[PDB]
Amino acid sequence: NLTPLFEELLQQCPPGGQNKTAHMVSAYQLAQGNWMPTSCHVFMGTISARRTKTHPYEAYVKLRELVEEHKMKTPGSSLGKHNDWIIGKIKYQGNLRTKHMLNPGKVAEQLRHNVYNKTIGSVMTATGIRLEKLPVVRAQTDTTNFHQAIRDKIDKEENLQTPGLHKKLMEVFNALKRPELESSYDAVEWEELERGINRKGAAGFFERKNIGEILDSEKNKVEEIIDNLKKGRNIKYYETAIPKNEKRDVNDDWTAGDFVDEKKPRVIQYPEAKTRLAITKVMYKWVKQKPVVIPGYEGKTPLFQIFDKVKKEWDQFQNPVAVSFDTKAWDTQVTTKDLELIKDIQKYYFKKKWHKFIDTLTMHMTEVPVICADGEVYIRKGQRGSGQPDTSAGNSMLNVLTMVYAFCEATGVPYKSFDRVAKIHVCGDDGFLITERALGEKFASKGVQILYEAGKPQKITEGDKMKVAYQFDDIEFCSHTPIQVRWSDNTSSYMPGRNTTTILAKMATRLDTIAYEKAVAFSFLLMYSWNPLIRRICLLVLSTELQVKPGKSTTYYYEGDPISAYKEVIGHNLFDLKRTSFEKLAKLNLSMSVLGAWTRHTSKRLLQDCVNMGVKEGNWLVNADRLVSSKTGNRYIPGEGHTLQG
Repeated sequence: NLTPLFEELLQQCPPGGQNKTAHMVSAYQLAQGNWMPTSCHVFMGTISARRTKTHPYEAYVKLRELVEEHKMKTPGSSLGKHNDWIIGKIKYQGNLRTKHMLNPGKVAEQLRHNVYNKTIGSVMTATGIRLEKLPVVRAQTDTTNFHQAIRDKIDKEENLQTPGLHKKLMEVFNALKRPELESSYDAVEWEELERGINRKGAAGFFERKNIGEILDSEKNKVEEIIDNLKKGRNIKYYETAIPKNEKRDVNDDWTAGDFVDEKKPRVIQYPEAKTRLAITKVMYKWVKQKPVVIPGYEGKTPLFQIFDKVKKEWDQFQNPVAVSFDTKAWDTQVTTKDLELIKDIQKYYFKKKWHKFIDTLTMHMTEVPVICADGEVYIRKGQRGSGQPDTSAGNSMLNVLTMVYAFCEATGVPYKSFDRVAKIHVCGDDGFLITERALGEKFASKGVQILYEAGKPQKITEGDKMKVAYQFDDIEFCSHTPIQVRWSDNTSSYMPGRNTTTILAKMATRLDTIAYEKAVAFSFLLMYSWNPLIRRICLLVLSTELQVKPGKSTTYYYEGDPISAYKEVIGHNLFDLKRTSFEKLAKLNLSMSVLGAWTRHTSKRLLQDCVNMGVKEGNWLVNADRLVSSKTGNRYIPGEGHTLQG
């Protein structure tokens, strides 16, 4: 009966190793009684117990007392010599009130709003969409809640992990390495680096120049950093902490969608622009995954392609299920040992001449001086800073290894046989695996405890089970879920679905012109053309002032005709989309009704606005909508057009 109470307590036990010298009993065996726990060090959900005529609740109280004794003993740490320089910049005593990491004081101070996209937002208002009923997106936070987020999320000790965990994770890696690439990676030239780089990439706290200014004028400074690291010499490594959606919350690289910003931690932590340049120039091939050596890495997969790709795997199983990865605050769960495992993997692929570079950078990353925007300093123990160049590749590989390990240990499948029974997909900490139902359910019921012991605790859920999808379109990935559409050529495919309320909110607002808005409308049309409401808002916006070209600040833009650009990447004309999955559409429209963001008139008013425009003489983008054209009697004839990134 008390099995759920024990299962909960086992998730508070310190991870331990296998104990052959004693009896290792589970939460079920404990709940049976006649089992006296001798220590709280948990291994695969089991602890050492003595056989001694014990009542179940007695065993529970002994285990709990053991956990509290252990917790009431697990200490301040010496600062590394290579971090001493930051103490020299301290001017005032600190007020972060951190409990588990040093707050040595505050350095001297150094020298964004959510506004409507007026055209997009007024098209919505014109149809009776109630903007003020849409959820809040891109919220900022004040200094007081920012420091609280630091105390809540970052101010912690490193996770304890199963003794010998990283040896096993390296064994998993050896089952998926690419030996033809061993010791082959070298730095890239400035020209290749500058091709894929956001020149607006943010300056660190002590920095004035952004990525582009440094590239134009201080390459020697970057090269000095590279040289120091290459020879194993310390650099003045630090990260700057800002609240999400602050002005310096800028992505160095192109992103596949706004989901990347949305999954960011509340606390953005990033190295200096000069230092990100130094890291990226040398480690380019790893941090950019050129080539892709992380199995299932979808970081480069456009969101309008991902679910068609995944459905082909799904169709190959007899009774497939998908098990979601749902780690709590992943970046705060990355340990020093985790980082050293990734370093060893990077040294596998890089030429030996960069091994000291990788050693020294990783050392700097194990104990990081972080300077808040307001000047407060904390010394972070391990973890991931979300603005590190290695965030996507390092987290993705760490996630793949940890999940393969956890799946194999839950199911009995050997590491080298994972690829025979399951397919994995990751984007940083986000992801899932597809496997046959029996294995998936085994993994979902045992994985919670195993993943906790591996230092990647899962979000707390019902009966401590990982989320299982029993039908393809219940998969969740990159904040989206598959939705099927029917094309006029008697085929079906999948698009990235998401709640209509959320899509509207993201489309309607930005953080601090029509050229930008038209790029947004095109970007959203590539993703959400399955959604008749989004589709028609997009077509109206794209109908605005045909003479102004789309801006290039967002995920995608079009050269020439946006309707032809759509066809180029989607594979059909917009006009050939004849049906969207009825059941899934209703699911993703529910919150429009719950929140009152629309009324019984909204869809017809938007249709009628499109028809009014499309019946008029001329070549109107709105007639690319199959139903609109059916009511207007006119079609859109596309010119030439191409989809571009950036």
